[PDB]
Amino acid sequence: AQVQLVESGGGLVQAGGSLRLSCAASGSFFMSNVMAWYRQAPGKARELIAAIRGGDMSTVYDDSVKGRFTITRDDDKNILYLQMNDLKPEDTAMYYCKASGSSWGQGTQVTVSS
Amino acid sequence: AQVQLVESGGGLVQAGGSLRLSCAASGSFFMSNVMAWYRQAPGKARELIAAIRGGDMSTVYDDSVKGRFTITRDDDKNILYLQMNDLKPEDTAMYYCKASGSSWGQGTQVTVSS
Repeated sequence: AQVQLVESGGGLVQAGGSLRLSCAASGSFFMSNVMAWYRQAPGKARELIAAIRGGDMSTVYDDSVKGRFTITRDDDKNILYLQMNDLKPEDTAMYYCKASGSSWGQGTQVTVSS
Repeated sequence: AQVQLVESGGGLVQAGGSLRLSCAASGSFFMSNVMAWYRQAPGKARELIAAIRGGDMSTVYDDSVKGRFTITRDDDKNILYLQMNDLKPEDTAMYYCKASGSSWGQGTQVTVSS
């Protein structure tokens, strides 16, 4: 859908650890009302966990990740980031990026061991 | 998940028309960082379209619905609403409500005819 998102990052980390996800866009997307990261656990619905609101640049985080995850965006490189800190086994899921009008990032796996 | 959401509303409407969706919670949820409505078209991923950010009460809308849809919340009744105006065939989808820490609303169908 117009702007394409190439997702990278993820892997396997111990609880308490950190991982960063990246989402490189094919063009500018700072004009999107919503620039977000979504989480989908195995038998669960996909759900938004972090977003930048296109315009005032304010952020929103779901209670489950607030204070541990941080969403940022670099308009020089046209990259949206998700810095995950203090990871927990419950954060194990496929992660997707999406912006208003853009296509979805391909899902990445994040696995958090005991 | 702690607070339960009972979804109601939807139906069939002509393009240009209006419908309201409601989501009655089992308890207070104004403390949720995210109070939102999500859209899932038949062969597509679920996606957030409108949210109230728990705290400052500011809103965010995906570009696809901004200026046509409005999200509101009544803390006396503990109901989250989505007022949909100027409906288009492309808005045809299953709609779900969700708040941080709450369970998902059961999906409702909204069908917009020619």
